[PDB]
Amino acid sequence: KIIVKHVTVIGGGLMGAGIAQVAAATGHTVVLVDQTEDILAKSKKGIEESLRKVAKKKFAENPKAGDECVEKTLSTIATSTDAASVVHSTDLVVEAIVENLKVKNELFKRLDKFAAEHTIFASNTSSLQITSIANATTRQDRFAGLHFFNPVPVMKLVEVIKTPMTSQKTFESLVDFSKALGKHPVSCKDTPGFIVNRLLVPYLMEAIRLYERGDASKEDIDTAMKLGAGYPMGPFELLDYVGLDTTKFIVDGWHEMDAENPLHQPSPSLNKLVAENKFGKKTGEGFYKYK
Amino acid sequence: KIIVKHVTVIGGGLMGAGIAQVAAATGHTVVLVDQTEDILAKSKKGIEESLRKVAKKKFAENPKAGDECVEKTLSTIATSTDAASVVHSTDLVVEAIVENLKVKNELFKRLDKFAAEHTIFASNTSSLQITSIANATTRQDRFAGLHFFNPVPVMKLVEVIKTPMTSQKTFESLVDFSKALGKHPVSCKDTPGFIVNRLLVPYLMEAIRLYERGDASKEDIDTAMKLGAGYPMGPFELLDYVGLDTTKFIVDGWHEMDAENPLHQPSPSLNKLVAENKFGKKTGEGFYKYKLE
Ligand SMILES: NC(=O)C1=CN([C@@H]2O[C@H](COP(=O)(O)OP(=O)(O)OC[C@H]3O[C@@H](n4cnc5c(N)ncnc54)[C@H](O)[C@@H]3O)[C@@H](O)[C@H]2O)C=CC1
Ligand SMILES: NC(=O)C1=CN([C@@H]2O[C@H](COP(=O)(O)OP(=O)(O)OC[C@H]3O[C@@H](n4cnc5c(N)ncnc54)[C@H](O)[C@@H]3O)[C@@H](O)[C@H]2O)C=CC1
Repeated sequence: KIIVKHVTVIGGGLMGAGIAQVAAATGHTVVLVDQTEDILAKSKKGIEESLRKVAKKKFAENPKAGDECVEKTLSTIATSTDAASVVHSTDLVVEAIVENLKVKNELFKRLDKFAAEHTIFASNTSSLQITSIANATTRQDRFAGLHFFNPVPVMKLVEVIKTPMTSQKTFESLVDFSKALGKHPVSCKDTPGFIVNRLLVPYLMEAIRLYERGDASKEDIDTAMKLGAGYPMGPFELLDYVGLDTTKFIVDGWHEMDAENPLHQPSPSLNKLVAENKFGKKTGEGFYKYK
Repeated sequence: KIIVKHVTVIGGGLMGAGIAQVAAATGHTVVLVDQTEDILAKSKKGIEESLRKVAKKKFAENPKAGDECVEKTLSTIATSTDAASVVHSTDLVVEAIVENLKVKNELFKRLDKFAAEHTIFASNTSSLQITSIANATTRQDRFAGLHFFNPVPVMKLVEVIKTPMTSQKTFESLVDFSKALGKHPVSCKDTPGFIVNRLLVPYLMEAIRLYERGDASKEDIDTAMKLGAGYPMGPFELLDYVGLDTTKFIVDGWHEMDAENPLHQPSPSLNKLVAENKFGKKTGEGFYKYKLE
């Protein structure tokens, strides 16, 4: 097997930046790739701010060390706008770009030609068949899914998705990498939603339908699941937290893929909110109003 | 508005005993009912041990204070083998007996004749229609669902279920009663599973199906839902904790009422474990094996 040490993270967004941060914090050499220097500048600025917010609490008694820890970590992250020039000798590519299949395949189709031989390709996609991306390359045995959770530097869970073509050597290498990141890896096949979303999303939809049906108020439903099932957030609070458009996107995906299943049936309420651009906390309004 | 002060709890099992315990601990006069004096003696004993357990943890700094507390609560809990003998002067009847429609209807049909005019009737049932049970009486305006969660003394939620016939006054009085118990009441129509089970159970079934399908292990699924969704228990640990039989029962009912619905298709693994009489922590084994206490 291979020991991941040099990591190429493509996409410096919410997830990408988090992945690059944890990898660098855990002693991996990292190259963050995005489209423009400005995007990268902002992504790396965000990483630094996050690292400092932590350090100020952990190195309160010794601020010098705190600053070093931060510097050392940032210096271990490099940036580039050209993935091709970076993967020649990288051990792992973790892609977290726009959730679009075409764009993704083109990206990997191209990288497969420049990446080293031992290089492993992994996607952090939520609503896309890992296999539907692996096939865009001739490296399916070194291709898998590595699904993280927001906020990456906080959430310890990582889903290691193995396709029917993924090597066992590749799998274990990702399992070892996950642990080196200080994460707790779980295994799942390349099935829609993998584990978490597959069981969480349809339940969130069910909560909306119960409400749309007029069986109870959103407030009581949230209170019920928090006090009755011990959940951290009620379904509607959580829905606004993960983004209503983000959810709709995943459900429609499963609806088209299987318009017969009652769990993926569209929701008038959900659609309306998204329509009128009310996506949740990231807009100040979803099922509830914030800020 | 008549404020519930005297409560008759019918059924001294897991749920009724807890309801009785909480009502008694919050200043309500209580009468616990069950088939025999032994069952009752044992139920009340389980309530004492539960009280003494919390006492030795709340009154560590003064064991005597704890003793007084426990004794006071325990004393406000009378016991009777026939509820008909005390409902003529009770404000609320909370039933928590075997989950069987006919047995429940028979019970309430008879009590309807002894209960004071103002007395409210409430069932803690998880799978039966409150309306079905209410129509066993001629007191539907004073009939409703009052659904608790195990362990009752700990779970703060209570679902107040209103049938199309339940009166606003009956509803409000149960809402006030819930708060008086120190619980947080939520409202729901008389629909299958009300709020919690309707959203929880189908999810547990999906968990089993994902596993049976072989997409992931039970262990990984539990880890994933705990770390990924922040749940206190993975679905399989929760299934064993609430009872596999208890779960299968609720689902067969929904499947029965709508056999074409995919959400209620039975689970081979679930039926098998239940068939092997492996009901979870109850029997020392469910999806996981537990250390026989
Ligand atoms: N939003 C979430 O909480 C989670 C999302 N995901 C998945 O992670 C991926 C990342 O989504 P987010 O970080 O939230 O989105 P984001 O939009 O915040 O970040 C994506 C980044 O990708 C860049 N990008 C787009 N196309 C590119 C290309 N061809 N080459 C290089 N960079 C490109 C964008 O400039 C942007 O900075 C998606 O595949 C999504 O399904 C996975 C788990 C959780
Ligand atoms: N077990 C659970 O977690 C939950 C159960 N429930 C519901 O609450 C009810 C209570 O169930 P559990 O406490 O679990 O069962 P249980 O079997 O532990 O207790 C039921 C008690 O009812 C008594 N009983 C049966 N027929 C009777 C009659 N005619 N008169 C008086 N007592 C009679 C039994 O002797 C027994 O002590 C059921 O309807 C159930 O669906 C509701 C919420 C949660």
